[PDB]
Amino acid sequence: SMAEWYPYDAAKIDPPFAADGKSSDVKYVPLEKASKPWKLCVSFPHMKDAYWLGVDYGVAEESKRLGVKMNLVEAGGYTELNKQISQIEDCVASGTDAVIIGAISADGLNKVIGEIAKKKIPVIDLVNGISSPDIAAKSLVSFYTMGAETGSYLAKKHPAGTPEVVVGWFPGPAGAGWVEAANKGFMDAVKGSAIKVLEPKYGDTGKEVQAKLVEDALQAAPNIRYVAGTAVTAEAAQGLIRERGLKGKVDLLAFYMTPGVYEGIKRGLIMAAPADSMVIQGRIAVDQAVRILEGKDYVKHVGPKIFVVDSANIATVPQANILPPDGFKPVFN
Ligand SMILES: [Cl-]
Repeated sequence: SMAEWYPYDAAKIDPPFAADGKSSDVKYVPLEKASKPWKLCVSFPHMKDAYWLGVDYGVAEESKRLGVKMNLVEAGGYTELNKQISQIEDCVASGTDAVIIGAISADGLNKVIGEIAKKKIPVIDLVNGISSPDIAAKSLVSFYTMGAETGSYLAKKHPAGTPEVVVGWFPGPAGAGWVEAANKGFMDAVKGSAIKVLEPKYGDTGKEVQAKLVEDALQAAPNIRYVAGTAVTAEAAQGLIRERGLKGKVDLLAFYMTPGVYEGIKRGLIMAAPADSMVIQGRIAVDQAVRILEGKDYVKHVGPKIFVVDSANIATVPQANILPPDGFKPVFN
């Protein structure tokens, strides 16, 4: 039979949950099987995009592999904190062994998580990050690291002492936590190289908004060498580059992964983007839950090791570790 997803390159944080904990590289090894058909309640913010479809795929496939029963519910959007609270309350009242949560906000579920913990039910923090002290384990990554890996990739191509090259940087909506973290990471990582970054151009992750920013930047700086920023930005920039006759003169990068960015890399139109292996974040959360329920050793705070995908390695990575399969329909049971 064909290779399993594991062992998988990961990075764990010690002390776990510490805001200043140290990262170390480790291979993540899950259990071969669960000892019983544990019931896992899985609460998602929504099922509206490819990203959370990818997390769904990981949770469903890892639950199947281990032999456990997943019951997944989704709240319909990031406006829906109250529905996520009720859906979690309800899955616990109905009876469950552990709860895996992709939280709509960092603090908003803290009250209900505290109440669940009083019932000796493990709660796993999946992807987004929860500030509750009653979390048993985290399966997630940092957007600082996503930005940093994107920046280091470019900085290696353009080391100190080589000719200055200009990057147009389009980080997403100003002041958003994830954006400001990716920004700091990107800027820290390119420091001391021949990269010059233009002042950041923020805006909402709308296609037209980001296209207009890139247009305006190209007008102002005709010699821009790279356009880097959100996946929305990189996807929208492909057409602009084509229309302006800049293909191969300006390269595109995103600081996170989407199907559109993936196809772009495949087709030679987008140069690179990091992958957080969100499918594997889903799988690890399930493995963590099972290990806790069975009293086994587990890694308390861990994420997949972030790596940059480009033409030279995209064919070497199974898509299903970093995106949902094409055509995949969401699974709830
Ligand atoms: Cl949403």
